[PDB]
Amino acid sequence: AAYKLVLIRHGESAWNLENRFSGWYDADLSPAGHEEAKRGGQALRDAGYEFDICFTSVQKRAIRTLWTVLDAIDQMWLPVVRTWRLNERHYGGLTGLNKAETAAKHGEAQVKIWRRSYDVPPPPMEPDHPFYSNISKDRRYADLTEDQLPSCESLKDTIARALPFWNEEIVPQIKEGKRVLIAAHGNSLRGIVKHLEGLSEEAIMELNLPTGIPIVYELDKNLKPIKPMQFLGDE
Amino acid sequence: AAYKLVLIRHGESAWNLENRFSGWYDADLSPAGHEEAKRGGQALRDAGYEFDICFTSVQKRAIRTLWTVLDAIDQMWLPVVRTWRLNERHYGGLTGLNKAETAAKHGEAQVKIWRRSYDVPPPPMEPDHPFYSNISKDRRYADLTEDQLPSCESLKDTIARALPFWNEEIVPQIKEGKRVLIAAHGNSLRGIVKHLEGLSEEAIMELNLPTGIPIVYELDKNLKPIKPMQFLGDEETVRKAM
Ligand SMILES: [Cl-]
Repeated sequence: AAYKLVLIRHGESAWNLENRFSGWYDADLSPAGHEEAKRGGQALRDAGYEFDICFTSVQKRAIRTLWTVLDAIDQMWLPVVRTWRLNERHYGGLTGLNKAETAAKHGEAQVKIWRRSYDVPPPPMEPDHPFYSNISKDRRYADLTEDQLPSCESLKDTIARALPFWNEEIVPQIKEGKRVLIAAHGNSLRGIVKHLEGLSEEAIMELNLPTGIPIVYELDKNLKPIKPMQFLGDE
Repeated sequence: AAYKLVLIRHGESAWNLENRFSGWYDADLSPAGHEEAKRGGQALRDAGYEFDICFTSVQKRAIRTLWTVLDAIDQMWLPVVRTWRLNERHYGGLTGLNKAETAAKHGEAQVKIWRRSYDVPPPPMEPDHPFYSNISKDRRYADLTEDQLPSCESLKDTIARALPFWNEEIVPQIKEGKRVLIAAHGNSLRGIVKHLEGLSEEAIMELNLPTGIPIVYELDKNLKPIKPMQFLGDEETVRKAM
């Protein structure tokens, strides 16, 4: 095909193990997630993948997964661009909560909406929340305007802020023939998947992308996939 | 105190104990150089340093030093800019050789001239050299013009291609009040120290920049240092640097 694009969701995080909604909280990789990232990088190495530029979020689970992949493929010299627009969805006031206890307190129907719905946001992260200053006052977001800084996001919201970056910064690299690697998060990667494949809201709601596994797209000149996404790794 | 600038030479590389000229060969950190970078990162975390943008070379020994520092200070999210203009000197045909070997091949006379001189380059790395294709045809230098791509560099040549990047790319960030960290190499950092401190050619060649130790400058509004460089670390590290 004209273009090759590779996506990778971060390896397993420390809050993935604690069973807590992370969102914008900056959880690090677990030791297993570090091994998953090292596996995905080895798979790309074995397949002889070359990139020209990498994009990632401002969240260390994604950045570290990128790093681990670039060390595995011996391409640590590549230019890397970070943007909050590739962040995980902002889980709002759910951030830090245990997911089982949240289902216990709110019931299955409400937590299913928050987790799996396309356009219902979680409750806002207000100033009394224990991660308010940790996240909303983090200086990595100093340059967002008041309207850009979310207190919560639905999946639709997350896509609405990820796609302008895809269109303004990523697509021009792809049309140059530069080979792009994007290391990010399930929900921001889903914006790109949905957009590349023209998926409906119901179909994007059903797709889950595994942590730490390279996803390869072969795109034609209109940046439309010429075949289904392929995962890289052993059997 | 208009501005705070932090420079760090890469932690000790795998070739240092072999006294071998790595140059543009992409050697990694040694175990000890990774510990140096970790200690520098912990020294910066404990002094509470915050940065807004980082610059580094295209060589892994410097990039890994930066990643280790940023992990330690929990600032992995900062923007990082890599450039070949902050690379180590290109040692030309001397790349890959140790000092004994450079003398056997080139003779003591030329070897001492290349070692002592600010502006006599080493011999070029020609198509028969073991590292020719490895460096010259590495994709990371593919954007350089035929004239930009060095085959060998004196220290003057290295300073000549690093200072434009300092003047064009880094100075403007410092004047916008961005707190800069530069993780690079002894010889490219020499360009910056020479320039900041107005040092002579002889003084910049004698100046040791230790591996892996954060070097803090406080600059006035003209980017001139208000005091000597500060080596940042614990007593043992500072005592070895001093
Ligand atoms: Cl980076």
